[PDB]
Amino acid sequence: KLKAPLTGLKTEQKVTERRPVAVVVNNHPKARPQSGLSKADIVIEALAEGQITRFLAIFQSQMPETVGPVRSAREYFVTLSNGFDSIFVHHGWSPGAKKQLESGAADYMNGLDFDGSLFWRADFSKPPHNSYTSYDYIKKAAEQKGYKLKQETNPLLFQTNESYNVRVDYGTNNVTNLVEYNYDKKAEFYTRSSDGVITTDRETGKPVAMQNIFIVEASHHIIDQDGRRDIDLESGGKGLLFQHGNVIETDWKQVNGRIVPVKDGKWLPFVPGKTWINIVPDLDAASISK
Repeated sequence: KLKAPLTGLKTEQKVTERRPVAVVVNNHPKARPQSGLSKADIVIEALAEGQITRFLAIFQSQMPETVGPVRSAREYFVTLSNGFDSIFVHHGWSPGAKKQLESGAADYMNGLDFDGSLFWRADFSKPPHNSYTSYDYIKKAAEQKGYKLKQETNPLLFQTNESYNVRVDYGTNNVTNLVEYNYDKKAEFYTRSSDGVITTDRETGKPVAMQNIFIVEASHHIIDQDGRRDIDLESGGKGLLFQHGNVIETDWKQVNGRIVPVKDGKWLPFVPGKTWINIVPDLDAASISK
C-alpha cells in the first residue's frame, strides 16, 4: 500500500502514523558494533567528542528492539532530530544542548533520568559505552511524559551503471577515524566499515546496508571555553551524493529543519531505502574511487 516517509519503501497503514524516534548513538571505538542501526531509516554521523564522531539514528519505518549504546546530546543533533519532530533519545548533554532542550526544543528522554529503569547497563561493556534502551522502554517513557507516539511526518523526496566508492577521514595527525562506503553492484546497495572493520548491527550480526551516502560540508566553530564546537547547519553549503554507484557534486540548503541536497536550482531526490549522512568540516575529507 502506502510508502514510508523516510525511506520511500511501501509499508503498512499503522506505520504511517508512527512518530519518528531519533537516538543519539555512541560511535566511540568501544561502542562498536552498536544495536539497532540496521532498522534506522536515516543515520547521521558528525564530530562530537574530540576526533570521535557520533550518530543520530532516526527510526520511523522500522522500530528497533534494543538500541545503543546511547550517548550525550549536542545542539546540532537536537536540530537534526527536529527536522522530523522526533522523540529525542539520549544520555547526558553539552551545556548548550541542556538549555536548548530545557527551553522546550523537543520531547526528549534523558538517560540521566531513567538510568536504572527504561535505560539499562550492559554487562559485556563498561561505562560509559554500556548504556542501552529499547523501543518498548522508549514507549513507556513517552507514556509517562505524555509524549505523542503517533503523528504524520512530511516525507522525503525519492526517485523512481558505473560504480564509485567513497572514504571519509575524520582523524588527524595522531588519531585516525576512517569511514568507507563500498557499493555492491549485485546487492544494489552500499556497505560501511569504520577503522577497517565492516559496520554491523550487534543485534543481527549482519552488515548494515543503505542506498544513499550524503556527505555534507558544514562550518564547525568553537563556541565554548573548553573548546566545544558547534556546526552551522543553516548557512547551506556544498556536498556529495552517492547512489547507485554514482557520485554527484552538490550543494545543500536547510529546508524546514532538514539538510536538503540541491543542484542547479532543484532538490536532488534520494533512492528508496536507507540513507547515511556524513557531516564533515571539509569536503576534502572525502575521496572517491572506482
